[PDB]
Amino acid sequence: MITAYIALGSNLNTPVEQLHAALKAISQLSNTHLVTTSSFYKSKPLGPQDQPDYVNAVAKIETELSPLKLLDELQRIENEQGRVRLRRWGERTLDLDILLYGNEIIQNERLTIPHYDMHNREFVIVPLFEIASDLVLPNSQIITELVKQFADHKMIKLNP
Amino acid sequence: MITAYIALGSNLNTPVEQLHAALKAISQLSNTHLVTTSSFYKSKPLGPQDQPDYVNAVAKIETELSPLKLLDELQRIENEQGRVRLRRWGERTLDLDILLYGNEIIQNERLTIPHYDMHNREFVIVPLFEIASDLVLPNSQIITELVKQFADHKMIKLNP
Ligand SMILES: CC1(C)Nc2nc(N)[nH]c(=O)c2N=C1O
Ligand SMILES: CC1(C)Nc2nc(N)[nH]c(=O)c2N=C1O
Repeated sequence: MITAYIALGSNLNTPVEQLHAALKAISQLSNTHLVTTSSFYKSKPLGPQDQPDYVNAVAKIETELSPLKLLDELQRIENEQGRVRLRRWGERTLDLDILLYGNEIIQNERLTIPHYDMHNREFVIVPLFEIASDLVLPNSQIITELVKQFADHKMIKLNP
Repeated sequence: MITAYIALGSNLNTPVEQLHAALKAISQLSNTHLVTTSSFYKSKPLGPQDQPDYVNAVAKIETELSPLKLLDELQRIENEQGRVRLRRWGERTLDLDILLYGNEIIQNERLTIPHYDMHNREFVIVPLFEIASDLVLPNSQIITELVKQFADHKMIKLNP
């Protein structure tokens, strides 16, 4: 059984509701247990600025699903939740991304684990640090170092 | 002519020389003029940590080549300079990326301009800021703001 980290984001059609629905669906996956979820953070858009602010979170799961089966399931959840994206780098009702799959490094046709650009994203690293305070990444970097860059972030920690 | 910015990176086979050879090739392109280049910066790898530190720079050119014709020329330079890349996110002799092409937003199968993840890389924004401190990005963000996040960077600015 492996510990995986999933990043969630949305800025369209009631973002908080989209995240709650996605978390419920993830929690119901066969051979998967949702361990904990970070707080929801309202963040400034990365991309064109003429779009709504995003609501972001990171969920921790324990699963027996292989990397590609977990991907299939996350894509199924996005599809059944009616995922819509209005433009590249723009508005989307929901995005589910596998940040980490154990300590494995998977870089193939369908997967990029880890995806290092995501470690430069405040709305990914701050929530991850909240639920995995002493995490050491597959490339040997430590979460406490990575979060330094975002110490002065202006994200709003929502409730609920 | 259009003012374009090109990011340069290398961590193999004498990075400093790979960058000098690339800059020379760029300066020699038809309908193109190399205006200035930033200093070269030695930075920690973004990705696996078992690879050498990278040497990075950003160049400002004025060109009449279309976005795709510029891309073809940059890829031809990479090929003619024997570009080698071991694995995804790994070591490479040279990478030339079009960061900005005027104030245009080009998002197709071959181009991603701007590429917002690059705005999160200390090794692109610090040297970009060095040569264009008044830059206003296509999404209207101002470089003076984007660079604040990298104020405490540990990159080594090299001589000359
Ligand atoms: C377009 C892009 C990069 N911008 C984002 N911006 C923010 N703040 N949060 C996101 O989840 C997010 N996701 C995306 O997919
Ligand atoms: C693999 C990746 C993202 N890592 C890098 N890391 C650094 N520091 N500099 C780069 O130019 C660079 N280029 C790449 O292509």
